[PDB]
Order: sequence, then C-alpha cells, then structure tokens
Amino acid sequence: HDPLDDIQADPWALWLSGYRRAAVLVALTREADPRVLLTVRSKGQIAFPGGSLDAGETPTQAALREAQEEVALDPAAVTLLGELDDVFTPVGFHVTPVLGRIAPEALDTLRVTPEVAQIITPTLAELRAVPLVRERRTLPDGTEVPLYRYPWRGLDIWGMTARVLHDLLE
Repeated sequence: HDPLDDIQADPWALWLSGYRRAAVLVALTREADPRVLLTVRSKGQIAFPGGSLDAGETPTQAALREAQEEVALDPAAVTLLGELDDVFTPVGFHVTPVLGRIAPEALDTLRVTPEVAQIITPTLAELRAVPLVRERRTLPDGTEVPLYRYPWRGLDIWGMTARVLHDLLE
C-alpha cells in the first residue's frame, strides 16, 4: 500500500507544477504514433506505474522499480529520456515524472500483477484529439490552478495523471 495511491484517489487534491516524494514512469513507444503506458488499478484508478521513493532511492530508481513490480516492465527495456517538471499537491506530495522510451513490442509481453487490473496504451495523437476537460480551482492563497480530464475510450483520466499527461503533451 502506497500513500501516493490514497492521495491520487482524492477528488479534491489539486495538482500543479512550477515533502513526500514519489515518481511515475512515463513510457512512450518508439514509433510513428507513440503510445503511453498507463494502468487501471484493481471504476478503477487510472494511473502511471509508480509510487513513493523508498529510503535512499532516486526518482528514476523508484519509477523503474514500480513499473517492473506492477506490470513486469524490464528496466533495461527502457531508454531514459529525462523527467518532466515535478507535479505537486499542497498537502505535501511531489511526483517526478520520469520519461522513458520502449520498443512498441515491449508492450506485448508485459504481465499485470494483482494490483493492476489492465494495461491501457492511449496514443499521444488520440489524447490530443479527445475532448479535453479544462476546469480551474483556486488555492488557499488565491492562486488559480487548471485541472484536466482526458476522456479516452469511455475511461476518465483525471487528477495528477491528467496533469502529467498535459505537461507531456506540451
């Protein structure tokens, strides 16, 4: 059990960018029409493979470890491309989106562990074409903040995940 999973399911926790640390792996396939590896947690919580860093662990190590423990993605099958800006929520959670590239075929033999119900791979083009939901909420200090939702194939990608997805698409 991970605290990141609790906070991620909180409909009201706001996420933005620009003390508890975590990381998510954002794997993109090496192809003309790039897909992104996402999971549906055992409506299920849609999220990137990931979780809190253990003691002495870096964001990258956590991201790679989580993707391997969750869907059996071999770290060596991932080319690290750097990370997007950290996304965070007021309470005290910082998430580092660790970017990586995999061969499209790598997706075929992944295996879901009990924590994950299924593996979904939206194409970046599809996420871009979907009727994005753009809302806004105000933080305690008066700071406005955008909130996104990506309606894909009947599933609702919201919260921290949609926030990273949006930074990624930009």
